[PDB]
Amino acid sequence: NAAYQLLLSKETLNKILQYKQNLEKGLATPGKFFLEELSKQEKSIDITTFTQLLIQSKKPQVFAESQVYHDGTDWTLEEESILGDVSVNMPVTMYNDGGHGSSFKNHPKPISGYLAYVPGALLASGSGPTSDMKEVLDNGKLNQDKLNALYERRLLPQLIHFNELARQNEKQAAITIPGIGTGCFSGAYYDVIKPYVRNALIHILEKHKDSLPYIDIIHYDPYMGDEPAEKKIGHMSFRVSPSGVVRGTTGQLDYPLGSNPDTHILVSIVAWDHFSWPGNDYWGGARQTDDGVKAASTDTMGQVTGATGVYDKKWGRYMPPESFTKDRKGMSDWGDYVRENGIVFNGPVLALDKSGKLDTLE
Amino acid sequence: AAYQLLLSKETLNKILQYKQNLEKGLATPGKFFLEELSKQEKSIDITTFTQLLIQSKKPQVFAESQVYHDGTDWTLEEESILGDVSVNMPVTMYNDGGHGSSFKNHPKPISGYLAYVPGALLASGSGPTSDMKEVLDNGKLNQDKLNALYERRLLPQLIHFNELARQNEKQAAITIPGIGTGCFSGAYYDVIKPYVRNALIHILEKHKDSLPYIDIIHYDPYMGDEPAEKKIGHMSFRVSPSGVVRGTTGQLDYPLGSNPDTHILVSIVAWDHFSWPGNDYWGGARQTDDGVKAASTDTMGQVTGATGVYDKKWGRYMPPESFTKDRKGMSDWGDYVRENGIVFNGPVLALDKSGKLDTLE
Ligand SMILES: [Br-]
Repeated sequence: NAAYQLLLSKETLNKILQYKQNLEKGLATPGKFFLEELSKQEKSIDITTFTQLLIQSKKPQVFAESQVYHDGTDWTLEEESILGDVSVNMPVTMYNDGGHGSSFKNHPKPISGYLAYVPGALLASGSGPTSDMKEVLDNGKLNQDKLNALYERRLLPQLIHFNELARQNEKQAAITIPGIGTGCFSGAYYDVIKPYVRNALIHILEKHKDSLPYIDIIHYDPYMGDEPAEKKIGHMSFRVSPSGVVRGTTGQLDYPLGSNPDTHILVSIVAWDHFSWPGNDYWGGARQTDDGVKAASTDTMGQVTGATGVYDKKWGRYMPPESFTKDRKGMSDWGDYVRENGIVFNGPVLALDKSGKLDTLE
Repeated sequence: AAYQLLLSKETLNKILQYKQNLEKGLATPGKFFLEELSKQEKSIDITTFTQLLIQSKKPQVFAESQVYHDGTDWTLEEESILGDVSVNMPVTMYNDGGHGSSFKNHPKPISGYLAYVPGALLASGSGPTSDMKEVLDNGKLNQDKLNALYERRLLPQLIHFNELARQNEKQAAITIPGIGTGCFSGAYYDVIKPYVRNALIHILEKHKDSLPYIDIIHYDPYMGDEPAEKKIGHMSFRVSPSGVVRGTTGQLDYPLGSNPDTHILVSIVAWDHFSWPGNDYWGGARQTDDGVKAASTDTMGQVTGATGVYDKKWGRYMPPESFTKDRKGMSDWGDYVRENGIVFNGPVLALDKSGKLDTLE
């Protein structure tokens, strides 16, 4: 029904069915936003609709690192532990290379590619401990293996999806990855989490090397905090190319070295968050963070809302349609558009079993 | 120039000690400092030494990740000095200073003042910073040391705007944000908000008798503190988080009980050690307190001397159209200062045991 597609792992589906059963029995009260979205339909009892409504509770723009209290006021810890494992992919038209600020370079002809919003580990909050913190932290220390398992759970669905898609397109997949969960979703671990994320990526690609034959190039760019390097994981080329260390490196929304549109599909991973739509900050009109810049530099808003925006080259952002912004004062963001048109974030949802992708448990 | 820089007395002690170690001793300058030095013809004057050290700052710097605290950029002494340098300017505030699309354009732009003060730097991609070495004792954040740091960095601007309100036969209304609290805190984001609140209250209660013409101070950390109102001597200290209390005036607007007729409006900006006033907006991004407050005012016009044009649909002070004409893509003021060779240099003053000038010792 929509243009995007949500994916989740198998342990995530186990948690989902456990939470649904505990809600059906009575020993679990939902969160405010989840119950809010529920109190708009007429059912309870179906699993994919439960998950779709839980995902619909997400708001267009949320500061996941300070604006959430992790209780009934917004989202419970079970709801958040589920939402943090939900990724969403979509076909996009990349208008520039994805550079931040004024560093973006407009593509002469816009590139056709794919985005995969994956929410990173949330290790910061203005209130109490988060679920991810309770998961990958052992007495303050950051557990490498637990973080690897978390990122595997959150990334393998999109990896296998784009593997199969590259197989269907008779091409290979070149995936550009940023410093996911490293900007400010790390809080007190910003100074140690980049090598942990690099090792998590390398471990995921080494553990499932034989299951991703059509993935060819992985272009990891944490801007800084890591040495530029090249590693050969089975048949794949994992390139750590920090843009602040290696000048002239290909942007996130551009084909890395050794890939081109004829022999490669261009897919880019986006640092998402637990409680926001794809684009987060740009839903408030700010072209910030990996999420916001990658959404503004593509037609993400057009794909989620269904509207037909127009890309502005002097500003490097996908602008809302002129029919909306016509008689408004000041700046009008896409959040105003979703509020005026009653647009909700809801789309098809799939899960990974012990092989392929489906939607039921068994 | 249009701006004016201020520093405390301990800052002048550190400056003269570093200068003496440079005149003849075991102390090498930094790359950017020596670079700015290697363009003039002097060596051994105090205000020019400090002016060139301040000129070492670049238009847009990520002070929280891009500095190694050594010879590659700035040494720790240079950083301990630069973090204590504030700069005040007369500005024309065009909107209320809201982030994103939440800004509301003033019908008539307000005439006011900005005071860029660098907050406590408690995060770096390399080793410990000077501020960290100053206000941290075995990981713990010392409240009194942070109070002393913010005193050194704020009291000069406080007395400056006190005297300015006295000269204009008005009073001073100071809007203060969550300085050094957003992400320049690293592992202290969850504890630094009440510490900054306590630092402000301690500074204003300790030196209340020295600031008779400042009346209303409107502190807004957006979120993370309860809304409150306190009467410190004759002053009104209002904690009004904009994310909890809807309808708040804002950082670039007169708080309740003040207007241009009876109050001068000055706003404090969370600056950094190594950047020009405006930092992120020098890269074309209207982000952070620094960048948003610079884009919503004529800060770039006052620092570069050029005559920009304010865009209402975007809430930003744009480079001149004659400049911005035949360009590809977006165009920041950093390109303007790079193409026109504009440098950040202005008058510098210090505080003795009373007022501010520069007789040193
Ligand atoms: Br922006």
